[PDB]
Amino acid sequence: TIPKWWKEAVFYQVYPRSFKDTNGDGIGDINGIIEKLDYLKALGIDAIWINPHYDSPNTDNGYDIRDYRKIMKEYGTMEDFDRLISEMKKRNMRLMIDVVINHTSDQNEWFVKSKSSKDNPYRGYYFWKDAKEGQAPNNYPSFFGGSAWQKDEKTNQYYLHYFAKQQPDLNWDNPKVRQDLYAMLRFWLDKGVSGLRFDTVATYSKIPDFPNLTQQQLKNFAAEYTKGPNIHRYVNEMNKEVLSHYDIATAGEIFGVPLDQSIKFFDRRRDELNIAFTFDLIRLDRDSDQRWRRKDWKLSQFRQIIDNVDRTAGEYGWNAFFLDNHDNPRAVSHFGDDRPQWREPSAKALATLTLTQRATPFIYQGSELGMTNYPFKAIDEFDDIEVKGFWHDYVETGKVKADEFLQNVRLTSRDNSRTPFQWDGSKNAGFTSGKPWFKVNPNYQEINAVSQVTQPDSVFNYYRQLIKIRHDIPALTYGTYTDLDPANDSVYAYTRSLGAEKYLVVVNFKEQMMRYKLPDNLSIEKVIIDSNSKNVVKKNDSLLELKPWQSGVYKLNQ
Repeated sequence: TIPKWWKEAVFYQVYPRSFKDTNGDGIGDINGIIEKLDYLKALGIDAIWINPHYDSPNTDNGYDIRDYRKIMKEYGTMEDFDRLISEMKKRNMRLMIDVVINHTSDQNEWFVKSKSSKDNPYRGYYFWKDAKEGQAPNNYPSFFGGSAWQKDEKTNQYYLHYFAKQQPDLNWDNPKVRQDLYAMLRFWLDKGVSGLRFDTVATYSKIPDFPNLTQQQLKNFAAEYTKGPNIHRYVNEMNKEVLSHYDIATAGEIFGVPLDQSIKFFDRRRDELNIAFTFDLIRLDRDSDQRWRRKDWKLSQFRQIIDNVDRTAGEYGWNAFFLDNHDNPRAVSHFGDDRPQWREPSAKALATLTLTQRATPFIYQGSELGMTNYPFKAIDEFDDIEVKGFWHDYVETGKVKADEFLQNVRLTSRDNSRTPFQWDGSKNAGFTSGKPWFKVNPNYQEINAVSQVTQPDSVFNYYRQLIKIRHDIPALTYGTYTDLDPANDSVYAYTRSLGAEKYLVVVNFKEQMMRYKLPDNLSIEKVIIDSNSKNVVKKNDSLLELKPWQSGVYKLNQ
């Protein structure tokens, strides 16, 4: 085990668009982030990861980049960006930015030139192909709807886009492309950014000759897209030519990658990436074919995935741990219980799990307040292009009924985590003086930052306490992870141990009071923290009485 600031750091993810608006146009901006750095510092955050801040038409809210060297108009200036880095440095905070290089906006200069003629120098920066019998080159489907091939009538060829048609994929097989991307990365790294989070990092390498996908592959095509024969050669090349020249932390969003193949991206000996962002846990209850649909799950399934993810990282890799982010529903709604009676306690329980895993924890803006999913009714209330893609492919084709579709996307939509951060009880929760780009959840009157910061028993302050505890206990970062019983669907319990120091974490996922006898003659030395109190725990206790959703951390004897 080697110590790294990024293994011990508590990260906080900021979705600029919905964090804090400072000029009344309804859109979060960089000055808003700077304005809240003291709030985050009080919380105890060590580093901030911000979603795409580059010039973009926003077909995919920042993930379709028109100019990699320019700040998105709505977010501010290069000046604001440099100030953010500086104000953060002052507070001993490190900044991580989002690197979106699997594709670019179709308004990106390289693509504008690329589509102009078959002989343009930049034609090879993307993937162009002739029709096949007047049809698309092959049967590749797009994550965002319809075919992954878009016809261009000027040149009579189709271009590839795994995501939106406004997001053409870059030709990593072209050396000039890699070199230009490396140059772009150095531009941002030389400004002092401390980390890079790579968006869909495992799809850079395409399949030679683009052969059709089998009928079966069509039901799980992301898995086929991550089989590029040169993905690791490329990630490692990027490490040698760029990454290795700076003291930074790199996270890889390995979308589509099976857990067994994940280690090749993060084994420290391979010189590729540092922190793994896996989907196994966060989308454990998601259908792999109809990717918008959810199904029931049990704690035993949840904890069994955590154990597999932990063992796969093992000795040479490293994991990030999070239960929500901008591409998923809210943690308290998804993994806890967001009803009025259980929201705060279940929220605190997820907080406990999050800050005590053998991994870098990532907290998503607003989840430290227990923000919940938004009550979307009609299909036109969603903003997400992904949602619209699913709606077209599944509802407008008559494959699935609108009501059943909506029942599911209300539970799985990325938009659930994109409603404006709830700062206070004023109009629009204090997010903006204008009109929010996306509607604010009505529950902000009950759930807001100003209210919780001064309340010692608040969700915000529970996170603050847990972040302090993790900072104070090496075992909680580096301690080995052991699940006391992977088949238990009621009480989640595990130990974290480093040398002679051993700690226990427990969460009663049940709505009923539970008595839990510890195994292996384990006994309690002292309570580190617990959501309860009045639930007296004494030295040498080996039986815990847990109230519904109760949770806690204890130091064990020996």
